[PDB]
Amino acid sequence: EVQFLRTDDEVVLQCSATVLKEQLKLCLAAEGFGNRLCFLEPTSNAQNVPPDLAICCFTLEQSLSVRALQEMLANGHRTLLYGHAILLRHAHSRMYLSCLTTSRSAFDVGLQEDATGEACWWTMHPASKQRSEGEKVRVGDDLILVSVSSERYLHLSTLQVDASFMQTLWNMNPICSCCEEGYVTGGHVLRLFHGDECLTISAADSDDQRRLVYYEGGAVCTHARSLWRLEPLRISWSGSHLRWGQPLRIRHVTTGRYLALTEDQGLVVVDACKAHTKATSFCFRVSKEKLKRDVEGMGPPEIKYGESLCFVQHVASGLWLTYAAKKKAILHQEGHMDDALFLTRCQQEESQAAGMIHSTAGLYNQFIKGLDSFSALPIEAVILSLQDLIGYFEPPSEELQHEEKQSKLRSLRNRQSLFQEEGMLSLVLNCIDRLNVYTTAAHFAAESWKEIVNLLYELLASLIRG
Repeated sequence: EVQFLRTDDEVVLQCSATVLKEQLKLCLAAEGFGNRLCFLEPTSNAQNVPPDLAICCFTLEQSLSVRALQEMLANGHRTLLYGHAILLRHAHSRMYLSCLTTSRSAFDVGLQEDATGEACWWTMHPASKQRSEGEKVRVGDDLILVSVSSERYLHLSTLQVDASFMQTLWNMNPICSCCEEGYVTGGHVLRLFHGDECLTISAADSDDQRRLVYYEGGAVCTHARSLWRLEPLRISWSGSHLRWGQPLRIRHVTTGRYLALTEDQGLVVVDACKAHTKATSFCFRVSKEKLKRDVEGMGPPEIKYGESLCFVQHVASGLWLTYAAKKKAILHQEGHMDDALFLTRCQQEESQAAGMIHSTAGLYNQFIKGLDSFSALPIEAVILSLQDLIGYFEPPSEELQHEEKQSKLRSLRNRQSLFQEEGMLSLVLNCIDRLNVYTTAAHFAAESWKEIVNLLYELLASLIRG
């Protein structure tokens, strides 16, 4: 059986390289908020360390002919045909893949806010005499991608990506496609509920050190700390319908860590580097009674948001996710009778906010550590991140209509809360305090220190403004 790519499918763009004499598959990645520049994410070492592949997801928003493109610029899911121009939306940041007027050392390739220009479109061509112009792009076909804007091939420099004149063969791998409505698929951000209670880790700056998992009720069910993203041990078709007993990792979104059984502490959350399969592989079980070769495609729908009750089991151990009797989660031999959980899907707005908090927090801890050493600096990214977060929290125009503004106001106040609860006020203050140890702009040595500090404060007010 063979599958074609249709518009509205989700895909990773994958290339290969022999590194240390060993072949390594890497996927096209980017951040969006904080950084627009594309980079490469290795997926070869997935069994030992999970790739951050939310950053690697691209939605095939459009596929047009040269004639259809030229016409649309002046002014039902389609199948991808060779010689077509495509529009790729970064699933994470909602930004489009495009080749940029800048160059760093051939152009640079990254993301742009709108799909307005010709920069964000790419025509796909056969990498072989095996395929013709106008023929359906098959899943697994080695292909070439030229930029409509620069007439240049997307390629891996040698590791990073650029719009060079030297070609590289790419693989478009399906993440997902049209799915059965209401069913859980991989890549989804969700909450795991127990009856008001949901599965969660502690709040920012806790003695917990954010390593332990709990069952908690109340406000948590509306906070980012209770969000988890489900990840299968697949690279291709990881966004297929989840199946009972199918092994998957459970990633905490804001923290980035992975739910794991550990030899020393039992059930904890664990850093990506330490998330080997045996430790971090879980599944959903219909029951606790004692006990399938994977398909290609969306597969059978088995788990339904809200209606399905699932017992969580650590695969390697067969232990049951359960509570101790806010109560602490543990993995246990027998578990409890009421261990069954149900899954509730997180909505886009609340979800990307949690994704932003994750990357922002990582970027700023990067900023913190370097200054600790002197007791590089990601300045371009930091001031970009800052300026982006400020636009994010920018109050709606006073000139906008009142009825819609009140709703837009609730959105802002919600975003702020999500950020505040994850200790972002503290984070920003932690940076402000670090920089103000230095007593001057020229005392620094450094050029944009005045702006980097200046912007941190501007965000602070934006995080507080009612």
